[PDB]
Amino acid sequence: QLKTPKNVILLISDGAGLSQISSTFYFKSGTPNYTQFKNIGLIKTSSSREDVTDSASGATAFSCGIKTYNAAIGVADDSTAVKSIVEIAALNNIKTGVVATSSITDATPASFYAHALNRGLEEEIAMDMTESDLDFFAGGGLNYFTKRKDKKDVLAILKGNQFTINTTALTDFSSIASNRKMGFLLADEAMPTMEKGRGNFLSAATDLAIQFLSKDNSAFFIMSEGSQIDWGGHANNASYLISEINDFDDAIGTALAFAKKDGNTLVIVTSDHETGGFTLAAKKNKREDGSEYSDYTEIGPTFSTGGHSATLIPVFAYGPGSEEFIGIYENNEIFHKILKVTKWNQ
Amino acid sequence: QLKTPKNVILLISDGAGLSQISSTFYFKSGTPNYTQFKNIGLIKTSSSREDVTDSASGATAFSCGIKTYNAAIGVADDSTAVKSIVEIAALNNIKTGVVATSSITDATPASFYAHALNRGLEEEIAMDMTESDLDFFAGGGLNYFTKRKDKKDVLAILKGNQFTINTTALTDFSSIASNRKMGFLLADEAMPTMEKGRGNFLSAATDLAIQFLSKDNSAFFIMSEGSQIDWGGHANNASYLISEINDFDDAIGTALAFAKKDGNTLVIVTSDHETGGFTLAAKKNKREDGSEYSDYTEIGPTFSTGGHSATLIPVFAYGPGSEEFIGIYENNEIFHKILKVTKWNQ
Ligand SMILES: [Mg+2]
Ligand SMILES: [Mg+2]
Ligand SMILES: [Mg+2]
Ligand SMILES: [Mg+2]
Ligand SMILES: [Zn+2]
Ligand SMILES: [Zn+2]
Ligand SMILES: [Zn+2]
Ligand SMILES: [Zn+2]
Repeated sequence: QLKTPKNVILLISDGAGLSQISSTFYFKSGTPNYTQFKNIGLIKTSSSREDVTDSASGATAFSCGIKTYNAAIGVADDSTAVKSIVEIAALNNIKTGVVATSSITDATPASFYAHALNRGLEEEIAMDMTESDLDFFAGGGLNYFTKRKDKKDVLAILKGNQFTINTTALTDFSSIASNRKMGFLLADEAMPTMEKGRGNFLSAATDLAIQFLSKDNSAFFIMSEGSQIDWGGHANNASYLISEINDFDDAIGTALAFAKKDGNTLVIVTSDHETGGFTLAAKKNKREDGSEYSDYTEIGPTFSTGGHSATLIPVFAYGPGSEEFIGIYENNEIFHKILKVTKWNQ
Repeated sequence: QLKTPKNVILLISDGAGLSQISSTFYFKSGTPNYTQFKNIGLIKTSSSREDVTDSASGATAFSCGIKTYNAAIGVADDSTAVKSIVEIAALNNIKTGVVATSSITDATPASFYAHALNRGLEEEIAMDMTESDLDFFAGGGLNYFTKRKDKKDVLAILKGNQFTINTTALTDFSSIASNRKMGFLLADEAMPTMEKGRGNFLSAATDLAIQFLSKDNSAFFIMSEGSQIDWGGHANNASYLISEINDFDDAIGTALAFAKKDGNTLVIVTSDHETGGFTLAAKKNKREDGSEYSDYTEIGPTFSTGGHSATLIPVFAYGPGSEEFIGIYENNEIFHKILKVTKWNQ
């Protein structure tokens, strides 16, 4: 008989396997917020058609609770729309939010508010935002709203659906407190990398979402994504990968700090899949004649692929109901477990 | 307040990171015994001097509860001998056993019964067995006992210490039930690979250990090692690694079946470190005008290093006190957690 969380925060590190997570224990100043977690599980990430998942089916597993085909956005294997956790939350009087460091129309955020046959339909996904139940969002992707191939001004449609939109910068809570809904579109495409000075966007936007969505003692659901960990993996770029997941761990600390103060909030941290075969290998030293040998004293990150991989992925959970997330299970059970512990009407 | 296990079985898969574990979910017929576990933790594996651990310091962390230098066997970072869980168990009237698919003198088993300044001293390690409290062992390494630089016959010495020794084959339990202590040395060096027909030695020997040590209602501690998973990794040989870890998972099943019936047995499964950067990457195909592309429908295992890596490592625990093993901690705490739940004293 587990406790029942009022609020849920789901943080997704795109492309972070256990090796990526491990880098925070070696390449971050201070202890990782990961260490606050006790309840840990493992998910199997394959899609309905492919051993190696993409981000679209991976996120749809979490958001909708079904295995589906790579590239699907909130649709089942037969392409029909399926009810998402955000749509359920709305029907249970729960305020909802989505934060991302990619475009807001990218596969991960999109799976939580849109229904599209293919993740590539990003202008369609943007239009879907205007019909969604979301109360808050923050990310990049201004292009998909204001510079579209179909020349439509979707920004105007957003605002005509009760969204207050800021395209300049994240503000503080008091700035937005009296708005019905709030949207931040802070880049034309993806947000800047950490190495290009994105700073504490992910944490700040998550903290802002929490304050905005908990107005009037309301319960809330938030999904925040460390989107660019995946891109570091694809590029086989260690410093990129490392700086992005270090930022994600900061966001974890933000969520957990709120949850510990609040006492009624479940925080779930997981990834959609691993990418790059990132490995914390021994540093390579080079001698005069003999060239290369391994030095176990230090780490030199290596990669083995430019794409995703099918390893099981760690799930971390803190707060009321967090015990439900231990053991080993299919990725789509994340959805069913959130539904189970919150006791929301399906 | 968790429960107190009477018996402990510690199964060590040498060199198995979560990616290696994940292979059983794709390359083994039927569901992996890993799925029986609910309580899961993670360990950091660095040694006292090295970010990337070797098998000797990694295992000594488990057996003796301290961080020590790579190559150390049952000694602290300052080289002083430290009491092992086997020695502590003996003091508490617990029966003990060690099983491995490597030579029984290899770093992992050695760390549970010997104290040596360097893991390479395997003839010294074999002699250390004679002054040990071990009641049961099974593995390769006959050469270290009978073809030595000092030309001593160590089997004779063991027999004087109440050991019955078998160098022919694993036998039925009825063949050893009345022996005071039992040792099986079934190969000159390492046991054959699974690919070369080792068969169910690891599961069979663990079952034999259990039945033998639990004679007369004595409590027991057993360490059984899937030794050759690591060697598959070093060689970057996917079929080798996979077949060895599938065998290990069978041994997990053997242990769990016993523990579930017994009800007073804690089973802990973990690894000393990862090796080879093993990755369940997408299958690679070639065109013939810019060859390589990915097919996400299938897995093509890959590696990025010939050595170990420093990723955190999953810990699985089942039985009384299993909840003590969740969260994230240093590898050497495995020792302290075992002592905590068993209440085995010093
Ligand atoms: Mg993503
Ligand atoms: Mg770089
Ligand atoms: Mg070993
Ligand atoms: Mg092979
Ligand atoms: Zn992804
Ligand atoms: Zn990707
Ligand atoms: Zn090892
Ligand atoms: Zn090794």
